[PDB]
Amino acid sequence: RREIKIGDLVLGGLFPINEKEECGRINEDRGIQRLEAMLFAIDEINKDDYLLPGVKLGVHILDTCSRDTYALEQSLEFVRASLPLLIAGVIGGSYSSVSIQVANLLRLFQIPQISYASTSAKLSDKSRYDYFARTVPPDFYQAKAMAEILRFFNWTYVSTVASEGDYGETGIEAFEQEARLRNISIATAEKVGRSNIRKSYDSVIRELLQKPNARVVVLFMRSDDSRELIAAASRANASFTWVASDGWGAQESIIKGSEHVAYGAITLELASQPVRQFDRYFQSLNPYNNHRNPWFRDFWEQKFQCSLRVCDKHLAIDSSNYEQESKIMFVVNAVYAMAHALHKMQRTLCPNTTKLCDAMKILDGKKLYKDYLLKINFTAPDADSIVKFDTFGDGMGRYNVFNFQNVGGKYSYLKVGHWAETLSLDVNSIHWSRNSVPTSE
Ligand SMILES: *[C@@H]1O[C@H](CO)[C@@H](O[C@@H]2O[C@H](CO)[C@@H](O)[C@H](O)[C@H]2NC(C)=O)[C@H](O)[C@H]1NC(C)=O
Ligand SMILES: *[C@@H]1O[C@H](CO)[C@@H](O[C@@H]2O[C@H](CO)[C@@H](O)[C@H](O)[C@H]2NC(C)=O)[C@H](O)[C@H]1NC(C)=O
Ligand SMILES: COc1cccc(C(=O)N[C@H]2C[C@@](N)(C(=O)O)[C@@H]3[C@@H](C(=O)O)[C@@H]32)c1
Ligand SMILES: *[C@@H]1O[C@H](CO)[C@@H](O)[C@H](O)[C@H]1NC(C)=O
Ligand SMILES: [Ca+2]
Repeated sequence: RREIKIGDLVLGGLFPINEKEECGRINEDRGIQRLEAMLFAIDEINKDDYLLPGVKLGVHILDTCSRDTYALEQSLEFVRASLPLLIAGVIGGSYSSVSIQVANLLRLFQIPQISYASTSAKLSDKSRYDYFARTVPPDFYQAKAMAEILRFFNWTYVSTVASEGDYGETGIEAFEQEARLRNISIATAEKVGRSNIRKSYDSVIRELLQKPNARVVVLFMRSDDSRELIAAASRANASFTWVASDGWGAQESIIKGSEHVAYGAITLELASQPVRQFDRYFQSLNPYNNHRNPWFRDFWEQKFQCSLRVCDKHLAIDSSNYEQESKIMFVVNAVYAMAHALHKMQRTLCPNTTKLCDAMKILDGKKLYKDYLLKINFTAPDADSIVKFDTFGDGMGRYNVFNFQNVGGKYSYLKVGHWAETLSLDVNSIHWSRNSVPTSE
């Protein structure tokens, strides 16, 4: 159990820095990189003369270990005081089950919360999650997006595999409704997960195979389940055309060591433009300059398969081993959205000072969330670039459609489409099959 404690007002941070003894493997892109996007954002605001000057932001950043129980154990730190550092708002978590588990504790103490990745439609329930907001859309849209992809290609008989829990179940139920409207019948609907209600990944692949007419299999699954289902498929000589949600997205980790069985996959992911300034930041970090991050050496030891095999002192994060994670944009926006609301509240309460006046000493969370956090700023570095929340505190339903191919020896994810309110595709760009040399024996 490590942490990042640094400010006049402090922000809580929650990231899945670790994965599966249920913490033991670093999450390089969705963990380490995301954490550092919050650290970059806090340094940037703390230098911004126009946004929140005279009020320096500090942090309390904690690991969720990709589990809601761990996340809740961790979140007690942000509320121990109200039972030493006084947390204004919480940035995180990533995963919907975590974000839900945290929101349950944080609403009791009136702490605003902003997720940069939790897409579960369950979180749009403002009666229940009255202190939660997110820079991402609900999966009501992603399900409609995927349904529309099937409709376009006339995928009339498909199967579904979904993760149990707060992301997959809600996810696939919307898909099921969206499919029903577009005259799409589900061949087999299976569910995967830790509980004893669920079949094995090998049993699920068998249920998909025992339905030969369904070549397309829709996935509303987490990354761990996605990696496991793909492995079970490889272990069965099963070749399906996967259409997967952001849980899989454009991630190499899911497909690593099982490239052949996933070839021709169509994965979604939220529409984002890389924050170029952050590219310079991350790349500048190394295990000798970055002391503020307690997990950074474990990350560095992992990414480079060496010890601190011994690492080379001259090693660096660069274009040869790095590409900005798809949702980094959303991490920065979540930090900035929090910072803008605090600025609005201060300009009201303390108009004759930049500083945190007597009127803003005891923070009113209910006022901070409802009267302020529902703001409008142009995303910090054309028209759909403004950070805002709907009445339910959700972000905009905008997605990029990807295709898993072999460009010429190197496996990668190519953008083949987008979803705004309607769908668009570059059909000629998509590769549905592996370019495998014929066999003559
Ligand atoms: C998807 O299906 C539609 C039909 O629902 C295809 O469009 C044509 O629709 C007219 C309707 O009067 C038919 O007469 C044509 O025969 C259809 N074309 C074909 C080739 O089936 C549409 O082309 C299909 N699109 C894809 C990409 O599969
Ligand atoms: C396929 O889905 C459509 C959804 O609208 C079903 O409804 C038809 O919609 C068109 C709209 O242009 C109408 O002209 C038809 O009269 C509708 N059909 C009926 C029976 O209401 C459509 O029925 C579905 N396909 C089939 C063959 O049932
Ligand atoms: C590894 O353990 C878990 C546990 C729970 C979820 C997942 C998971 O992969 N969840 C996916 C879907 C997600 N949009 C969501 O959870 O709401 C965020 C997406 C992302 O962060 O980019 C994860 C993994
Ligand atoms: C700011 O200062 C002026 C004195 O010139 C005072 O009248 C005004 O009430 C002050 N505003 C607040 C909210 O303290
Ligand atoms: Ca500042």
